[PDB]
Amino acid sequence: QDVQAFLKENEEVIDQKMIEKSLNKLYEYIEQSKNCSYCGYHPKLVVNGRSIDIEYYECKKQQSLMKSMYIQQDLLGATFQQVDISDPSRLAMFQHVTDFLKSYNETGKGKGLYLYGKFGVGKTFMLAAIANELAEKEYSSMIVYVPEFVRELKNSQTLEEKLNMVKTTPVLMLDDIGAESWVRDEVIGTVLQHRMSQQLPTFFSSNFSPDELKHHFTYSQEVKAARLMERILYLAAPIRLDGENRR
Amino acid sequence: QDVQAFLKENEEVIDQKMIEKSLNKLYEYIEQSKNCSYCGYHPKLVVNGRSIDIEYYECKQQSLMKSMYIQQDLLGATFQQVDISDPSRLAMFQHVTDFLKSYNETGKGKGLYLYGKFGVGKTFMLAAIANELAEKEYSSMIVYVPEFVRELKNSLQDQTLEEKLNMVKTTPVLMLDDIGAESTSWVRDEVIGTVLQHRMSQQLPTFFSSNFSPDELKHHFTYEKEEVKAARLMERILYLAAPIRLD
Repeated sequence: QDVQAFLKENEEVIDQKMIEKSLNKLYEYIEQSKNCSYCGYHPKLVVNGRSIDIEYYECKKQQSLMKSMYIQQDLLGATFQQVDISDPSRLAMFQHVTDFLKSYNETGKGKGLYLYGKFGVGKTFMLAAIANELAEKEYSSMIVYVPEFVRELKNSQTLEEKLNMVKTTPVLMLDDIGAESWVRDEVIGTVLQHRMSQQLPTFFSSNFSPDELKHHFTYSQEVKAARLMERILYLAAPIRLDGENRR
Repeated sequence: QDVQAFLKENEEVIDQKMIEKSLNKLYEYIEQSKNCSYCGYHPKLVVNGRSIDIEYYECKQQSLMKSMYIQQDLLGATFQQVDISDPSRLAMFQHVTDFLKSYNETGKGKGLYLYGKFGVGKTFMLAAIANELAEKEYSSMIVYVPEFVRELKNSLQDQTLEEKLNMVKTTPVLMLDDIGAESTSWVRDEVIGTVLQHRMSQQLPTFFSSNFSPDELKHHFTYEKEEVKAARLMERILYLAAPIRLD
């Protein structure tokens, strides 16, 4: 059953033979089992090339499908109600969460979201609006601070067991990207290339308008400079967030 | 000169070791002003346990201003009280006005670095940003650094001062003090690791001014797998402040 869902998701990529090749994976995927326990990840299918693989994504009863490390969870006061349909921001921000809340779990083809604009508006009050009421639709989601992970993999013995769980689970919400030769392309720039044959969404939040984010990764003299920013313009839907000073 | 006399007087009892250990102190002692321009204090040597220290012997905003771990007799300096024939005091003049401007609620900008000798007064210069961010309804707090280790190791019976720093971390223009030969090593991955995250969980500007330099403040706290733990949490101090140059 899981295979069916994933297939429709990646049916453009997967072939009949791919199904029979990744049979073991898709069959192991099903088995009903909703997940693990504790005492931390869940298996998801992710087609690599011509083969379908199985990657693990990391796992008063709502915020439990909504855990977080490196940031906080007191901030999770950022929900659907008091935050109103206000600007080109929220004239289209809750919709591209709720039109999607009717097509949740892994079946049909998919995207994420992107968050930008200018000062005072929001990038951390709208990634907490595709979250807690998603602890109502059998599939959990994520809230993690991307920039809070960019100061410990320079200074960090098995660290090749950590990055195969925080990228191939049902949801990705890669936070703020726009400040300060970049490992960003191994740390944050290779959080996309398995979300192709495994079909996995990429929501983002940021600092610059849709003609500006392809120029924050290294300077010299490009043929290679915007690899990610094409893959970070497809698996999502970006909108104009600009309202009152709610920061 | 008195020290010389006493040293040789009791050199059979004192020895040399302690002398070589406290070399830095005794050398700094003789190198500085033995007198004072009030003739307000003078330096004198004191034996504290196994180490010899240097003690000094004497020769719109007031109910708004309530700075913790420090007095109100310390916050009473402006910038029009500050002289410019030295090559240090004007740097501050040019610095903060450009930061009266790039921040219109949420800015995530730069900082300032007053580090080196002992005479300038790096809390009277800071008791000026603290001085006139209070004509407004806001702030620029001043709290000492060793006091986060003076009343914060006896009382770890849960909470106590894990819950009075909770609101001293919701003021924007918060300034950090004497990190270096003033603060032992339990604190950095429980306080000054968790000091610069929750403000940067939405991104802001923070400050650091003590006495021990940048390419040295990363090293004064391994009291390698010790220098590197002094190269992650501090990769948010040199990542969030720009140096001032005591020429």
